[PDB]
Amino acid sequence: SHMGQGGSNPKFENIAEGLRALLARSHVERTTDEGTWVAGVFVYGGSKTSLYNLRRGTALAIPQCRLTPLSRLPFGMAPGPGPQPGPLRESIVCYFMVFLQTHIFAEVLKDAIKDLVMTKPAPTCNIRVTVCSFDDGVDLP
Amino acid sequence: SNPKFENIAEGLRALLARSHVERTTDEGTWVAGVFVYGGSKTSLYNLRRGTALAIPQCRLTPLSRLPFGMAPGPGPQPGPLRESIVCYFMVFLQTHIFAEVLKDAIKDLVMTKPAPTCNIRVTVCSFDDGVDLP
Ligand SMILES: O=C(O)c1cccc(C#Cc2ccccc2)c1-n1cccc1
Repeated sequence: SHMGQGGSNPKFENIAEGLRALLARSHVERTTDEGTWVAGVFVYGGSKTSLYNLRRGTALAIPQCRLTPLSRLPFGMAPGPGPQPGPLRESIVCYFMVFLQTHIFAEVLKDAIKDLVMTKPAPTCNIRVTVCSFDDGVDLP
Repeated sequence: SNPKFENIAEGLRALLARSHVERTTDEGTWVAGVFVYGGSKTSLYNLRRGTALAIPQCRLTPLSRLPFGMAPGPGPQPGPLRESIVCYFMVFLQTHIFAEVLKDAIKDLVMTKPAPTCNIRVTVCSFDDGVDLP
């Protein structure tokens, strides 16, 4: 496998290679004729830097997907203090979303991310992922 | 002190008044939501502020940006990270049944206004395993 100068690669490149290896196990549909964005993977936690690396590596590994920027999650029960109404207050936990054209590929990618981060030290192993579904799709521009 | 956000909240409340479905569960888990996008950045912001006031039981992301979809023609397709000028936010909810009601209310609310407000789009979404908001 390719090795960068001095015997190392950037974290996002190694993520891409790990994802490629896991995804090669699954020959599931990634696109449809209609090309609608009906499924997704919602990825959060860890730390901002770990999600940054994961997001960059996901894009490198999967041309068939589309990604949001990194953003932040609100709180669950009992939000922290702030001048805005509770529903708007931002935690320090970050997230990003992956949009996909098939529900099965979302499942495969969710499982790949879970398997990959379990091999990394904290905080990367604390990244969480769930598949999501969009009833009417998302009409990406 | 914020008449614009309060007016949006009042309009949403009037539409939501027609339903009495449960907005919370004993489990308390964030399993459904609405994904709101388009319009303009400012119109989405204003809706987000009004939603927070009308629905204390929801949680909201900040505004963010959508990537591009498919490009017509033989290529090139956009890279997965490319960002468009179209914004979105997510509403997290404890029940799918109320997600459906909120989707209908947002659609009915924004169609009463001129562009760009009326170009706001909304779809129900679901999270297979929930989202463990902190
Ligand atoms: O600021 C925006 O663009 C905007 C975004 C979303 C919703 C509204 C509204 C409304 C509404 C409020 C009361 C009754 C009927 C409709 C909105 N808005 C408010 C004034 C002009 C536009």
